[PDB]
Amino acid sequence: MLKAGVHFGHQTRYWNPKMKPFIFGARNKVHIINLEKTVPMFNEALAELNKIASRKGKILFVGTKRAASEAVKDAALSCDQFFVNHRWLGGMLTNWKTVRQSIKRLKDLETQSQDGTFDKLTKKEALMRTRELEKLENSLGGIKDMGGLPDALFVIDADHEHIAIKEANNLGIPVFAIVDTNSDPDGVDFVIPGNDDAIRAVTLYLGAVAATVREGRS
RNA sequence: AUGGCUGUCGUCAGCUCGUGUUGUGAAAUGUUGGGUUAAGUCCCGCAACGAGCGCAACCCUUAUCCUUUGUUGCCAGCGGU
Repeated sequence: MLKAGVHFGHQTRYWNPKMKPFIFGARNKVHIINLEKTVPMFNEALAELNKIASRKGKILFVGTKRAASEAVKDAALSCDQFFVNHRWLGGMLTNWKTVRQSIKRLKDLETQSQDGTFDKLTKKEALMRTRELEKLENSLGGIKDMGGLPDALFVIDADHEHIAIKEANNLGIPVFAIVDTNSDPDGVDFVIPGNDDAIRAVTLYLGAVAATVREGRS
């Protein structure tokens, strides 16, 4: 769907020479991504999603960037999928035997602090007991009811969330990511070259994948 | 040869483990960093996520008030002396 996008480059001072088949050097010292090679690779990753969304699987979206942080949360609860948006805990997939006891710790007191003994200890306990779920809810809020490990994983910037890509390479979770010209397209399975730090571009990329999973649910 | 008990650094703020990761490995990470605290005290950050022993609080005494009780303790207002 070659439309009026914004993704066309992300600096030419350093790049990533493994990102050589997607290069046009503009005279403003700016790399341009060849978009007519993106859309053969963009639609095939969404074609792999209907292979996976028909399995009644769990799609997990990760990307923070401080610009696409809130953009992935509303585009995941637009569907019934899962997200990590504020900060990605190191070892939330490989060490899920311990992180399971943290999302259980959250919903044990999310059960508690809505009805019962949220005010029956002190005020100074309620000064920090409201603080400790508001520490864990913006680290585990999209993942708290998943109850497993995802069978796909969507990254918005590859070298910014390389910790999440590498954990979905130890075990066979197929990660497919919006990579940039400075990112490294080797840990990603279904590489799609695009824009990682533009708002209207990341809503175009994520509005497509949030569309294709709910129409893919037959 | 030891048990039990005790000194000491020193009431010093430290000492570790599980899992995950990194490294061929001894190991490292966590526990470092930016602040803060009497304190590994707390917060923010961060391939770490958690937990344990300490730290703190819980215990006793002292500092204030109230209630109950009024003797062998007490005397403000009352009578005698």
